Amino acid sequence: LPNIVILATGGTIAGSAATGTQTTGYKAGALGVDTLINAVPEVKKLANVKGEQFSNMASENMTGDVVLKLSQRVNELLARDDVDGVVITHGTDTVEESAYFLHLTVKSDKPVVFVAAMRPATAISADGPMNLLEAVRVAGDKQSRGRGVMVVINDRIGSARYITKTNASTLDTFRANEEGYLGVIIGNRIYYQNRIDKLHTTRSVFDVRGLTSLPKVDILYGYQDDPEYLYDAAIQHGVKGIVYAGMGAGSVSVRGIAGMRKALEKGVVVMRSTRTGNGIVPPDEELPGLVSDSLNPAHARILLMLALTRTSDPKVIQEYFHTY
Amino acid sequence: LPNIVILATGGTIAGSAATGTQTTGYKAGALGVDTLINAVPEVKKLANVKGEQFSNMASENMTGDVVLKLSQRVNELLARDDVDGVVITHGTDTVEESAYFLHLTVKSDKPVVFVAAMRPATAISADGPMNLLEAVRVAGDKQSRGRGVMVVINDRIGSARYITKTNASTLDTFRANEEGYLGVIIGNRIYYQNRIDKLHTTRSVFDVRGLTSLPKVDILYGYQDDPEYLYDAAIQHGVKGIVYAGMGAGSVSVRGIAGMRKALEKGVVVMRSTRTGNGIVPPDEELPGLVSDSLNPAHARILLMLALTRTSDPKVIQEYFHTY
Amino acid sequence: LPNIVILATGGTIAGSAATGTQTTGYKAGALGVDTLINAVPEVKKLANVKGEQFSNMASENMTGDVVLKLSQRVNELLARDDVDGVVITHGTDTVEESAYFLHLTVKSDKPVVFVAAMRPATAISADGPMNLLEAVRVAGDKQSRGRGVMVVINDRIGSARYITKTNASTLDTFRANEEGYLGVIIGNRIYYQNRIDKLHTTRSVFDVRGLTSLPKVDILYGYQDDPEYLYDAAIQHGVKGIVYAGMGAGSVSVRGIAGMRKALEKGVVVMRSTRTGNGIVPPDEELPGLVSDSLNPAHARILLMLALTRTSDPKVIQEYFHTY
Amino acid sequence: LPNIVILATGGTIAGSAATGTQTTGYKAGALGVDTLINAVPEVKKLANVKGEQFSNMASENMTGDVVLKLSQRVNELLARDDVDGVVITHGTDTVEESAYFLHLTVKSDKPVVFVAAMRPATAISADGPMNLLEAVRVAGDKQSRGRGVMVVINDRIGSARYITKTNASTLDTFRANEEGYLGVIIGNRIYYQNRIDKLHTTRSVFDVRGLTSLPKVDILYGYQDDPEYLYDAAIQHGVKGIVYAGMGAGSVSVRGIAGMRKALEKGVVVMRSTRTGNGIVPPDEELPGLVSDSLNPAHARILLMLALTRTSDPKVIQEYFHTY
Ligand SMILES: *[C@](*)(CO)CC[C@@H](N)C(=O)O
Ligand SMILES: *[C@](*)(CO)CC[C@@H](N)C(=O)O
Ligand SMILES: *[C@](*)(CO)CC[C@@H](N)C(=O)O
Ligand SMILES: *[C@](*)(CO)CC[C@@H](N)C(=O)O
Repeated sequence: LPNIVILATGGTIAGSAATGTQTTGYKAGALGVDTLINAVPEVKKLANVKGEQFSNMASENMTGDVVLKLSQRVNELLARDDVDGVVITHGTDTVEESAYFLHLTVKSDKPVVFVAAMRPATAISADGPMNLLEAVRVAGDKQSRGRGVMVVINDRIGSARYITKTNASTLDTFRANEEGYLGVIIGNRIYYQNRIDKLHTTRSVFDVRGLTSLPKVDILYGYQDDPEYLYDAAIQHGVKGIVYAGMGAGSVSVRGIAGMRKALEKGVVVMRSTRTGNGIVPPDEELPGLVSDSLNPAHARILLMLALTRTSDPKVIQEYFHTY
Repeated sequence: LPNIVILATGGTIAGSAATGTQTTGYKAGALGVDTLINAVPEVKKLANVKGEQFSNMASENMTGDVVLKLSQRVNELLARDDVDGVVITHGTDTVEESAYFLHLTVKSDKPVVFVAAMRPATAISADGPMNLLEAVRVAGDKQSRGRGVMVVINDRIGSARYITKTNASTLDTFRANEEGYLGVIIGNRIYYQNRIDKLHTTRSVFDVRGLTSLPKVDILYGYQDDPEYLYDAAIQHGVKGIVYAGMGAGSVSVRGIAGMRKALEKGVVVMRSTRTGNGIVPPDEELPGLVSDSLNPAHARILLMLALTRTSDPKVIQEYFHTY
Repeated sequence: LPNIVILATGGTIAGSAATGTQTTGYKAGALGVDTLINAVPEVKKLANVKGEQFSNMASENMTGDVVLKLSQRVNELLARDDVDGVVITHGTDTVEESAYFLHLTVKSDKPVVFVAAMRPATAISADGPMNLLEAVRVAGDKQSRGRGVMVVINDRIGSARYITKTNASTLDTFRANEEGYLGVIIGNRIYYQNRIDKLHTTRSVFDVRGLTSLPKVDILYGYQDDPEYLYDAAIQHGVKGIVYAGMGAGSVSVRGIAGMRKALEKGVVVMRSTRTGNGIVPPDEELPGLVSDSLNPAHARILLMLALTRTSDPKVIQEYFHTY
Repeated sequence: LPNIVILATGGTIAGSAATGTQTTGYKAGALGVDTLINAVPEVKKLANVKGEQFSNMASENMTGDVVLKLSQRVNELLARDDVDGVVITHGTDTVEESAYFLHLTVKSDKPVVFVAAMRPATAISADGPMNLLEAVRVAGDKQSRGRGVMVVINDRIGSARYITKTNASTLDTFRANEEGYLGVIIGNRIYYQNRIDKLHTTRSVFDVRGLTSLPKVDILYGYQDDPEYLYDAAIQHGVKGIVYAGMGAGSVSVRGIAGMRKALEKGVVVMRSTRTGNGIVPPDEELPGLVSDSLNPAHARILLMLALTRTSDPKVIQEYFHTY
């Protein structure tokens, strides 16, 4: 059997409430990794599992500095011969951020599978148990190698680069509308459909094993009457980059343009993404800053932070966004 | 033959570029309303149309005070016996904000149909001509009455309360994933599917007659390491409300909570929405602020601004969000 | 507390397997209604529940004659002053067929809610318990009256006229891509989004209470090289109607046309639907047969069968398809 | 510039109607290939194009014997030094069938791009011009090689193995809900997202050179009261295979089982697919026949016919279905 380590960080999958009917407002990251493993003994037939408690928090509190530590730990684990893959339990809210970060920084082809749950472990029809079993099956399957970081939940396997939480409260919230899933798990069998056509893991130039923190990047929303003062505030607090969750295709109002101009003059890298949820923000030389390709705001921030650890050259950063 | 006024405000539907191959980075709000009408003469066979140039700008620059005037003009036009419906051409980027605003403030059952286009009028296979023809057909059909404000594009009829631009650059970008479309237009025939189960138009309490400004409301994004200083900034600039495009179901980091607590202490109304794109943000007494129901950040801001013209009572505002 | 009758017919929601990992190939309709009720005792705090075992079969074996009896029993139940609503457990495979049948034949505004499950009751993370709890909540809410027959599963409420099983094996399989959901259930709260703009239940002319059998209607698929002989066979076996799951918008090959013409010559009513899964099959005077509006093949067969109990007039049947 | 052959077969992209408002009921395959090219002269700036009129028919009439000649003609063309890629204009109704056939029989890495249109060439806002332009761009791009056969339309690049017409009449009808698009075309630029993880083209064992016909395979629908006699009919007409567009995960009624048992006894290969539209039909020893993996009925018929040109062994055919 494959040797899989289950690195727990918290989340609803490890969440609990007083009643089985409470599916909201519960406490995330309240249960220990062994408790999750013990709740689904069946996993032992899929692999030799070892639980490790990295953290136990609600993912809304996951921070870059900690995600960095998470990446370094997974790298140490995957470096071992006695480890065939890693399953990371994480909160659903920012799992797309943590997953994409590792997608870009893990220097190994061994499976790295993030797993989450939309209902707490104590809930009626809790999804966590099955999601966990599926994540371990994916992590231990030899066919799962070299596919980049994955997010497993609700019978689906999504690429960290495309998958995103699209719904605030549904079990089937994780989807990649335009890119689909890398594969699915039905009847205890994995069906691989796609291989992402982007750079990742072993072919990524991003290495952070020698860092303890990342460049500061904030996200500003785009909407009617969007204020210039928010750009002022960001610049003033030392951001190194600003990701714009823009209206439509990263379109900018006169006030947004004024703010971006100020940011650029201060050496801040401006990256134009979109608030819409899907699609391409195309290049436009008549607008300030760079464009995020198909990266949504949350994903764009992660890549920009990592990009900033290697260069401040706009052209190099722009190419990164079209290839990662 | 129905009397339809086509009120123009700008957008890509009135956009142009030097070549038929340029579908991005073009000039929005470039063409006059009569140019659009004459480009699709067939609308004249469907109704007695009258073009009126309200404005001609890119929708990223559309502002609340201008939308306020737009709503007042439409209410005025619909009060006339010689006007059966109004079609409003608008840029795609913020049409959902302007459409929802009128959805709440136009006191008439006569059809108010926003229309737009994802490709400029000069582009190969431009969608504007057919979108406009369909919009006029919907506005002039008597079966279209009392349905709330609609947004017509790509053969679909979406409610202003549900429809949103989901893709940065595709023709089929406008969708209401969980709510579907009010109707579709195929083979020159309208197929009505649903009636929205929410308050609007003639049953709305949002009277804006005579107003010349709206309460200031800004939107702050939720993500890993989101900064508390953004809340400080908004508060310092006298916002009356803050809409939070939060992680998951409006989940808040320790920094976001600190920021929200300061806002609430200063009398700012905090509305928790989601950055995910769809779904319900459920009540949670353990978290600060109100919840946006299924309203996304953009729609949430519009409703909060209108709510604030009538009350500052959180309970009344919250009920508005569950009924409008 | 409302009085809710839970009418069981079978399905995976009442399915069993030897192991908790067995999610496919299990036995449907193995557990009794009372076993389902005691399994999720929480339903007892939402309503005064009473179980009734109408049947216990895999829905792939549900038949028109049995659905007729189901509709008749439901009408009987709802006529009682001591019954406020009914929840019907049914297999997922043909639930859209049984649901739409009752949608057209139940002469009452009291809630009729079909409920199902994609995972057997014995599977880990089985969805049945929560689906049933939600179905009862919907059935007993006064706001649920007069919305037509609904299908509740995976936190969603779908109209029997639009909802369909879109995926062979996923929990989120039931969707109405173009029409959306009537509502959703999150955090033990119901959020009603739409009201179907079609005739049903109390406003339907399809009363079948005095019937024991229904007109035979078969469905023939459209594809490259589709054979004429399938039509000859249907005709020879006395079909009164043929529903065509056609290529595109009910397009027909030279062979299909010959088959349809032979059928029409022999007194059979031909209804052209689509194999695509969604959308409108528009009127076309250059093609034989009627068109199914937005009804997919499964739904079209149900409406055609019922239509044939009242008329053989093509003009009348066609209007039914545009209004029901 | 690259040398691209535009091989025309007909379809709505070559359709014509007497007015610009008629988007349905038009005549498909009415315009010649050179006419389409002269309508979008911009293609000549993307490549040196040469039109070839293979046929001019509505795709509902495309037959296996003709598709064989199409595959053989394309193999012939791609073997040439002077042909960098081929764009094939085809009707939308069965393009998924023709495309998947070539996907399995064209032994070249050069781009094979099927293109189509949902609105006739004479229609207002016709999509054909842009679709063709995008198809030529994809066919001539070096980055497009070795991706399997593609279907380009509405700014999307879909794999022949996953793409399907999901809506009877919309412009955005072609989608692969669970698998996404291989890539998208926005702002005259191609954005490749995925590479399908299946066997195709150069790695296919399906040699069809020399064949003038294919084994007969028919499709039968699954629904309540499905008749056993259609199986009898298929058997009587000597079908070599039967694809079952089944209820749910290829579930079978008692009548369907009886019919399948008869077919199997007669040496007919039975393949269980699904009518739902998406998903995996998992293996089940308790049921007759093979399972179609994620292939829908139309795709399954194509693969089964080709599978039968190699063997009748069920085990081998089942493996073809899990790998192609
Ligand atoms: C429970 C559903 O995921 C809530 C968990 C969320 N706050 C998190 O990101 O941990
Ligand atoms: C063209 C497609 O909508 C871009 C127009 C947009 N900037 C606007 O909102 O006007
Ligand atoms: C289990 C998922 O619904 C299979 C049930 C199906 N055969 C039925 O319709 O009963
Ligand atoms: C026009 C839209 O595709 C109709 C074409 C269709 N009948 C075909 O397959 O050719």
